Amino acid sequence: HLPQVLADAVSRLVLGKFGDLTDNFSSPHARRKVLAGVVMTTGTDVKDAKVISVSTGTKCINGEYMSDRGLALNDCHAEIISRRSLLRFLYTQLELYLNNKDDQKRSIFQKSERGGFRLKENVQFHLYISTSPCGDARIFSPHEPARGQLRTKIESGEGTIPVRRLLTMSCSDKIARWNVVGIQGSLLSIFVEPIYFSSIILGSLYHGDHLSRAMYQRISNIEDLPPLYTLNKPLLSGISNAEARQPGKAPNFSVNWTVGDSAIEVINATTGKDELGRASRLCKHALYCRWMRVHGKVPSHLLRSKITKPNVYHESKLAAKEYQAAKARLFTAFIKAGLGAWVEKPTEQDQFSLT
Amino acid sequence: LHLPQVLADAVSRLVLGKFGDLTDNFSSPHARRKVLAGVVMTTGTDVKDAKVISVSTGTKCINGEYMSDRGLALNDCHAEIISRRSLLRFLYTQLELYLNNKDDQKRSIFQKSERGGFRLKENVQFHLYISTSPCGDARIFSPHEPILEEPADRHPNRKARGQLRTKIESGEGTIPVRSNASIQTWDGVLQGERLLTMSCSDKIARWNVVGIQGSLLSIFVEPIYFSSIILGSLYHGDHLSRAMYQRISNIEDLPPLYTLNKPLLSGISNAEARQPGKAPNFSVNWTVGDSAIEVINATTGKDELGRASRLCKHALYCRWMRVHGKVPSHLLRSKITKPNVYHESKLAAKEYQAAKARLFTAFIKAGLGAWVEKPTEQDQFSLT
RNA sequence: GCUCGCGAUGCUGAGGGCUCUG
RNA sequence: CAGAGCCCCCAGCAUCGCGAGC
Ligand SMILES: O=P(O)(O)O[C@H]1[C@H](OP(=O)(O)O)[C@H](OP(=O)(O)O)[C@H](OP(=O)(O)O)[C@@H](OP(=O)(O)O)[C@H]1OP(=O)(O)O
Ligand SMILES: O=P(O)(O)O[C@H]1[C@H](OP(=O)(O)O)[C@H](OP(=O)(O)O)[C@H](OP(=O)(O)O)[C@@H](OP(=O)(O)O)[C@H]1OP(=O)(O)O
Ligand SMILES: [Zn+2]
Ligand SMILES: [Zn+2]
Repeated sequence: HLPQVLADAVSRLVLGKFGDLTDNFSSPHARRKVLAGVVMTTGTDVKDAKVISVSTGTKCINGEYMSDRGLALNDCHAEIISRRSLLRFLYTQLELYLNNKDDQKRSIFQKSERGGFRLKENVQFHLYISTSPCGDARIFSPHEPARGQLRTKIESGEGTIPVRRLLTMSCSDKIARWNVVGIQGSLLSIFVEPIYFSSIILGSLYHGDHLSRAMYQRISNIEDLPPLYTLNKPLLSGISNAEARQPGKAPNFSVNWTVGDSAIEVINATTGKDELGRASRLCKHALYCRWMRVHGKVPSHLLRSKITKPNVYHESKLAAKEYQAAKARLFTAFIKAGLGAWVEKPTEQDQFSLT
Repeated sequence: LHLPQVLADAVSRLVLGKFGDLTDNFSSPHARRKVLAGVVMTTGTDVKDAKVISVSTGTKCINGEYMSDRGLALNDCHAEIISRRSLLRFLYTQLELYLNNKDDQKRSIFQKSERGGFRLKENVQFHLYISTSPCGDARIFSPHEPILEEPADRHPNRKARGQLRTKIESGEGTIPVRSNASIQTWDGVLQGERLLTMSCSDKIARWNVVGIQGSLLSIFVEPIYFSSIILGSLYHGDHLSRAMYQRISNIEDLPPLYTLNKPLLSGISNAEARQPGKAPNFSVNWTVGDSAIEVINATTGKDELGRASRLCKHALYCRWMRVHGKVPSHLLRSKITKPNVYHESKLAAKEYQAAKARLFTAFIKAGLGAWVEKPTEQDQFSLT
């Protein structure tokens, strides 16, 4: 209960954890334009909240530097990187369940009636972003009392343009996408049921009408979702002491951290790789490694989708047929509302193996 | 009035004088300025025939946060920019005047044109005053009073010469356009990308091609040009001639009536003095017929109380719609139909849009950069 | 004459603090 | 709430020198 107290706690917890990871904000990698994070709650408590993930970044990869081997991060906007960090947590929580019977009590996952795994009662995830996400949620005049267009991130800069190959969808559109197909992605949907954010908390440029349109209301025309998939309508809130616009140059790097990690990981938004040119623990390849390790531990009869001898990344995603159908329904709802066609990257980029 | 320097001195004197009348002989708190500008209309040979159309002050552009998706905010409060917008109100009033009755046709500056719609009566000219050199190419390389002992520009073949330049939010310095960076966005500017505004040197060059009336008025009237640009200080003839026209002498394939205008360029006999103190945050505007100046917070693009200027895009669109309803179809210079959306209505000025296109290509072909526009969302509004 | 890098001295819209004032 | 005076601080130009390329 009390939306504004939750909002404040989530905002305070994520900022607090960012401090600890940056020598109380004094490290050069505390330099950020947008801060994001995910907080998990367990029961209608107060302070039984855990920061799951902490991220920064405002920039995307140049085309020259795109990987056809899953070694490069395509999108380093804080909120996108915070989701990917949550995927690392969810793989860890599946290994916790699977590695020892006595650890099943400590995992957020339990066996589901319907097959594979689902969350335990009252396990919720909350998204913090220090500003409203790029795209439709940020197309207004904050000093003033055709909308819902899908938008793409512009090659160089930090903002978006409407649509009608090398192009990334806005954060406003990706969170709307997460409010249909879940936050967990295609590959995790093979082990676990759809997972939604209960709350989206903004640290600035909060606006109830614009954010609700961006996040779900523009696609309430959505049709015939498979079972467990809903149009999720999370709690939307700003925070009590909002953050001021700081006009200037925006940093070139993106920070990420997941609960359990000893240190932040610093990526170059331009290359999608860390400062020494190695692959992130968040890239397609690294998440596919986590997924493959869990696929090795889960008996065939316990999968929510059939998939034996997984090799190519793209094939393994196509096996999540509930998810691919809810994605189709999503792509249709935007078209029929007159809001544009989702830009998908050419699926040679996902044609790689762990060979 | 026929001698370049007398006209130049009269234009300066009239704008100073009018600004004085409006600020209780410079006593009032809104007399405080760093840069003054104005438009004077001559309707013939004698000083009697000189009328001040507009007066403005200001040195500042809007803060990114305060951009209005309804066109209720002034984006650029550089004096010379505000003085042109004040002229636009005069031109709308003068069109409504012609249309009012047959008596009034005689007292309008406009007559029906042989080629459709309206044009100026013979010998109606406009003259722009700025108390200093316009920011960008006319100013950046020598923003100080000229000195006899200083021998003009020693390095006129430098790449930096003639370049399109932007004012940059929170940054001093008028900065070239670069090819690596691209398109400004609404969402980018709100979260803190610095808002870029094209320099006044670049905007007056534009006016010497597409005219001063803008896209909307071009649907009713033929292109209007400044006959003179007069600087009350920091006059440097070689930088100003380059900035105002000579750098895009390469421009081609202009629509009919559009041309590369080469206005008289001049300083004055007794240069204006450096205005003392900190640059005020407000911009003043006045058009002939107004009872008083309007004061705008240039940081917000609105007045002290948050109300829109008589000069904001919404007020100009409102003026255009009112005239649009009194001009019969057969007097339109353009028959192209567009939705009553600010952006869309400007696209009915097909010839103006083609002249803008030629302008942009000429800056690019000359190696002087690509023009930087506001985010496309700015002008996506309607009346109410 | 231009371009690039280095050095030097200068030039030209923000943020912060102190003081006074309305 | 606003304004001013003073200090502090934050991407282009000028001038001169050094090196190189054209
Ligand atoms: O975190 P993101 O940057 O938003 O990454 C997503 C994510 O890809 P990965 O999990 O492999 O990195 C989507 O994967 P799933 O929803 O299938 O789990 C995928 O979408 P599809 O593979 O379903 O097509 C793709 O998006 P897209 O192909 O639509 O461009 C991509 O987004 P980016 O390409 O923008 O990184
Ligand atoms: O130079 P300003 O007086 O500030 O105004 C101009 C003017 O816009 P408005 O009359 O609506 O304010 C131009 O419009 P036109 O009259 O030439 O049609 C427009 O250019 P576009 O029409 O191409 O939209 C735009 O310039 P831009 O979009 O290049 O930024 C803008 O300049 P500002 O944005 O700086 O105010
Ligand atoms: Zn984003
Ligand atoms: Zn200017």
